Amino acid sequence: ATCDLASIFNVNHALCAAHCIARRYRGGYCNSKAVCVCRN
Repeated sequence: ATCDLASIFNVNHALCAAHCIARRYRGGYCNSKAVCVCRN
């Protein structure tokens, strides 16, 4: 749910989630491939 380390851009979950969360969604989580999976 938090992320997956990613690298020097682990924050790639909070920024993307902003759009989703705003629409009353959960937001987004980094999958195994260290990529934000924002639920929108």
